[PDB]
Amino acid sequence: MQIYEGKLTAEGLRFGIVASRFNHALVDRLVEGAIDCIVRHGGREEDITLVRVPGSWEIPVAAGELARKEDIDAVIAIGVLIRGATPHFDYIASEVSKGLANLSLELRKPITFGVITADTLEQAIERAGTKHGNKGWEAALSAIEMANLFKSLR
Amino acid sequence: MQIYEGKLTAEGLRFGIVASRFNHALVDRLVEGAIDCIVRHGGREEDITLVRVPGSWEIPVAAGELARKEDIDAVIAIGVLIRGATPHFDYIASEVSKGLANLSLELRKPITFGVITADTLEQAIERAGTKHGNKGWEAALSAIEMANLFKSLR
Amino acid sequence: MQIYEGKLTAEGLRFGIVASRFNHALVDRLVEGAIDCIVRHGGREEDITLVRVPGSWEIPVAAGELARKEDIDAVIAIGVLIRGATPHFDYIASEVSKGLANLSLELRKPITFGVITADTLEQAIERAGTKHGNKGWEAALSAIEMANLFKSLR
Amino acid sequence: MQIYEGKLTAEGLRFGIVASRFNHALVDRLVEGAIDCIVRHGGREEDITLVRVPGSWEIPVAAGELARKEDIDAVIAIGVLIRGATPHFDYIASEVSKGLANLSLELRKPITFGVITADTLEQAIERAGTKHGNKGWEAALSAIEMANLFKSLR
Amino acid sequence: MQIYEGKLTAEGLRFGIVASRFNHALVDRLVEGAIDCIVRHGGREEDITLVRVPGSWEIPVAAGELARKEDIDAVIAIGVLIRGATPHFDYIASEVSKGLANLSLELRKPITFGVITADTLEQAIERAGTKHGNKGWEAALSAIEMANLFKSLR
Amino acid sequence: MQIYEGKLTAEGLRFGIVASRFNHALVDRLVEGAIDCIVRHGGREEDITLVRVPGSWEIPVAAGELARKEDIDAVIAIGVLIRGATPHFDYIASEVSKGLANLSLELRKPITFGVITADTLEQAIERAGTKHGNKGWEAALSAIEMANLFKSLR
Amino acid sequence: MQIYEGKLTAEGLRFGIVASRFNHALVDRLVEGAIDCIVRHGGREEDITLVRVPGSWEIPVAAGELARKEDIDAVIAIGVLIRGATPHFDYIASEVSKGLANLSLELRKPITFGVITADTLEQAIERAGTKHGNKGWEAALSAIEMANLFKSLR
Ligand SMILES: O=c1[nH]c(NC[C@H](O)[C@H](O)[C@H](O)CO)c(CCCCCP(=O)(O)O)c(=O)[nH]1
Ligand SMILES: O=c1[nH]c(NC[C@H](O)[C@H](O)[C@H](O)CO)c(CCCCCP(=O)(O)O)c(=O)[nH]1
Ligand SMILES: O=c1[nH]c(NC[C@H](O)[C@H](O)[C@H](O)CO)c(CCCCCP(=O)(O)O)c(=O)[nH]1
Ligand SMILES: O=c1[nH]c(NC[C@H](O)[C@H](O)[C@H](O)CO)c(CCCCCP(=O)(O)O)c(=O)[nH]1
Ligand SMILES: O=c1[nH]c(NC[C@H](O)[C@H](O)[C@H](O)CO)c(CCCCCP(=O)(O)O)c(=O)[nH]1
Ligand SMILES: O=c1[nH]c(NC[C@H](O)[C@H](O)[C@H](O)CO)c(CCCCCP(=O)(O)O)c(=O)[nH]1
Ligand SMILES: O=c1[nH]c(NC[C@H](O)[C@H](O)[C@H](O)CO)c(CCCCCP(=O)(O)O)c(=O)[nH]1
Repeated sequence: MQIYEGKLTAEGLRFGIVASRFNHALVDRLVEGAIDCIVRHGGREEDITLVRVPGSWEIPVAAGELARKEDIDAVIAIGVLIRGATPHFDYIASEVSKGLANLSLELRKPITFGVITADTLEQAIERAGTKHGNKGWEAALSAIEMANLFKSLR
Repeated sequence: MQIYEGKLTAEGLRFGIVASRFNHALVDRLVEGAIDCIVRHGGREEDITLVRVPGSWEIPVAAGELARKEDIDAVIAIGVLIRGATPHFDYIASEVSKGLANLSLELRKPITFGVITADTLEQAIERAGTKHGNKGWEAALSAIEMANLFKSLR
Repeated sequence: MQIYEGKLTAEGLRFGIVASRFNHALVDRLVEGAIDCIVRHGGREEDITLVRVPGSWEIPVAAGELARKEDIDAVIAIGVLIRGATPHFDYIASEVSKGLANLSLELRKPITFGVITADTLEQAIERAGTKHGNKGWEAALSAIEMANLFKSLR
Repeated sequence: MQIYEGKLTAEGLRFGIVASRFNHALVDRLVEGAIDCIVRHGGREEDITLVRVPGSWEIPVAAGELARKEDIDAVIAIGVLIRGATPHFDYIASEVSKGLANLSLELRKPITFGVITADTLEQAIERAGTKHGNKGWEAALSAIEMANLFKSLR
Repeated sequence: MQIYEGKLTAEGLRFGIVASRFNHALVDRLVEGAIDCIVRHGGREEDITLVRVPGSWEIPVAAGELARKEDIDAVIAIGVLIRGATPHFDYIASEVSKGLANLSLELRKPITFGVITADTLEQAIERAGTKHGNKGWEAALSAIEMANLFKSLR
Repeated sequence: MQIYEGKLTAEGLRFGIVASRFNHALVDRLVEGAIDCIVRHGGREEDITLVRVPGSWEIPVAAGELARKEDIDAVIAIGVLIRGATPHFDYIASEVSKGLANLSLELRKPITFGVITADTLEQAIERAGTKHGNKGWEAALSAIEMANLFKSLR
Repeated sequence: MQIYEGKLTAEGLRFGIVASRFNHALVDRLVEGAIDCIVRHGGREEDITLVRVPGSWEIPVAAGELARKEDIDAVIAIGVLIRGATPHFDYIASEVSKGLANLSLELRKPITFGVITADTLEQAIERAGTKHGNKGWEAALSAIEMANLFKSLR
């Protein structure tokens, strides 16, 4: 059987992070986690490119530019959506996830999902460096694995 | 670390606004907010191109034409959807959001979302220049930031 | 500020109407409304091309052919979906709306939405020339505006 | 006014049917209905190409191959989805309907929807040759009409 | 009609920020927002003077010193009050707001209110960079506008 | 950015404490806390001036005299108000807090708030050296910080 | 400030794993996770020493022997305790945790805790490679970090 997998040492890997500003008190923790995951897995912080955008809505178009860079091995999308009184959350969450996934397939490059899509503030806090971990760390770790995998698969 | 971000001074930026007429008593307030945001951030009103369409349904096709203009730095989509008795709201809201996001990725240009998708009239009024702010102002401000960001990112 | 808008006089405009036969007792009223709107706004009935198809499912593929005609300025999609006992309604309504919107963006031509998506028969009757107006008339009026707009925007 | 429509005599028409095997005790009735509809409307059974696949999930990829045949005038998609305990039904139903609709627009050829998407076994039986008719017959009849229409429209 | 208003570009403006330490985990987010608002609107971080004090109670006396500086164009008061079991919250909230407003009128200089006065922890988190935005950003933006306005009004 | 802050070593600082006698069994604990805080932070007890007055009502007029002393760096107001059966508590609490805050702004000198304003006896005990700490210690610590801050700010 | 931390690359590190057999269907998944974590972080599987014991009760005495090996950098304790009808769970859980912690302090070597202590079977399954992750992976990852840290700290 042929087996392909990615290891988790990030030496020489170069990452793009696209992080929105809406709910920044939480997003900022996700960004801390993603960078820490990269660095302590052997990646250099100098090999990270961070792009900030207003909201989750704007993440895909920026990610599309980062993912097209030949010297970016994977992109990590970071944002925090918390449902309000209207259906607005649904439409933004739907479009951010679809855009990112579509870009990954079109550009044949990993784009990992570190966007929290929570019903409540409490759920968002839980997933941004408290009791349920840090979604930025998770998405960074995934990006490390996928970039490594792609060294032999792509 | 490389860091890219957009500032919020709008000097020299050129914007497209696509605004629907359904629910115009509210849309009109969103349009006032978007223009004011642009102007008081240093953008010239002369550098704004405003396109009117019948409903949110028609916003994407018009935005597609504006976004293709080489001298438009970003497009701001403005509309007001308020749920009625049928599922019709769902299908229009889904298509307007998908079209705009798809156009942004295909044309590699920011298109911001200033379309209210409310369950009730009250929710719509709240978001059109009353207690929950002005969604047109928010989407304009996002467009200013994204246009600036794109000056170095794109 | 540059301002683009469509007027509502239909002189010289040429329209495609795609109308399904499922629920024809109601669709037929929508078709009457769309034609009347066009004619009494100055459009010639001879400049209308009417295409009939079995159900809403089939509307997109036919509209795709009409919208590709160089001598059609806009297409008006007309149909009546009424929810039954199963989720079938959801999947047809989703695909008809997505197809029409996608075609409009791909062909860069207005395609307006005059498809009723009702939960009940009563809701459908209300929107087909009774208490809530005539969705065909509404979609025709939108098509007139968009075709006019596109004379300067496209 | 120019009027295009398809008649229902199937003489000389050639059809592709893609039929899944999941829930075959019902699918098989849909297949009987579709063939009967074609034959008794004047089509030759020899002009029917039947493709079998495992489940509704696999219907689109096979239909995509049939629809690309120059000597197939329309494709009829036949399957039976019945909701179980999980959301799995939703994702398969969503993808089968979207794939078929997308293929029809991309290949500019009619692909009709004879896939039952039922909440219960009873609903499925009702629509597979019992009290609510036969969805295969319905989709075949639609295909006849669309193929005829396309002789002048396409 | 004579019309006076402030624009939102902060070039050359100099701001005083007085920030308390009680509830610092939240205040610190407010401070981040206020600085970011200033900087990305064109203000220089070097033109910001930040004064820290123990609690909201102490904000006025420090703001009084900052507002008296000839080279400070506006002061931004930042703090977080969260109601406890006693009426203590009421008396501190009343005195901080009255002191700041009184100082502004006496010194004829803008002092903006970025003090959260919440009944619950949750409300405070909402307003400190999560779902209800960032009160520091809001008060900074107000200070930019008022300083600009005062260039012609004062 | 210019940053001003006060450290917490109290060497050379001179404090005024104004302490009321109503509820003295609790006030006395607040006074013990304030003195201890000052001394163990390096302040000399000889540099403390303690003024006693009958009730919280009388605290402001005495504090006004202490705050005017050139050799007093900050004043600490200490008292215990516990609500009784009438609104009397409200009027005394309102006037003590307003007087102290007003004096601080008028004399441009820190006056910290160590007056408990409790609804119940239990709440008062909690805040006077039991489970919720010692409000005198808190107000003393604030005074240390403010006096230090004022060495560079004033 | 001096800062010590461990990175997460496991190159050259040597680990002891002590895994009990009670509830092995779950323990076995924890063991898979711990090994995978080690290997894909750069550790060699050959550098892992696995010791099996009957139950969680016996884990400490075996870990005590592994931790005393000069060529073991850290020990990972793996087990699954699920509460039954009696207090027995409490006493075993108390002694396993105390023994491991005591051994770590006495031998001045990291011993990480990958023992599930669940009230229900469901909770145990959740934490053994399903919805709440894999406690073996978590404890392995901790051991990598601690072993690295101890290269400079110990
Ligand atoms: O990342 C985000 N963004 C966001 N809205 C802003 C949006 O992403 C765009 O920036 C904006 O629409 C302009 O394009 C929000 C708010 C979504 C919830 C709206 C609450 P409501 O339904 O009560 O109006 C979020 O939680 N996370
Ligand atoms: O921007 C819009 N548009 C709109 N409908 C018009 C639509 O966008 C098109 O213009 C029309 O369908 C013609 O294409 C509506 C109404 C949607 C709710 C319908 C109520 P109902 O479900 O009770 O029929 C809106 O709220 N905001
Ligand atoms: O325009 C339409 N079409 C339609 N079904 C036919 C469909 O559009 C296709 O023609 C058919 O599937 C063949 O392709 C229907 C019926 C949809 C509701 C089905 C009820 P059920 O869920 O009880 O089975 C409609 O209301 N409006
Ligand atoms: O045509 C189909 N297919 C199908 N599942 C099989 C699927 O289509 C694929 O063949 C399979 O997933 C392999 O690709 C099913 C079962 C769907 C409902 C699943 C029940 P559950 O949610 O209880 O698991 C169906 O009803 N009709
Ligand atoms: O900015 C602040 N300050 C503050 N108290 C400290 C106060 O501002 C002074 O620093 C102190 O009184 C010394 O002067 C608090 C606590 C207020 C609520 C008290 C709870 P309680 O009523 O249960 O005692 C706050 O939330 N935010
Ligand atoms: O510091 C104080 N002072 C005080 N009352 C005395 C007041 O401050 C003056 O000393 C007095 O009014 C004379 O000027 C009180 C009592 C206030 C509550 C009154 C209870 P009642 O409403 O039941 O009459 C206190 O709790 N703490
Ligand atoms: O790792 C373990 N071990 C274990 N019991 C065995 C024990 O660890 C020793 O091996 C045994 O006592 C012999 O020393 C158990 C069972 C504990 C719950 C007992 C159920 P009861 O209270 O219903 O009797 C476990 O869940 N996980």
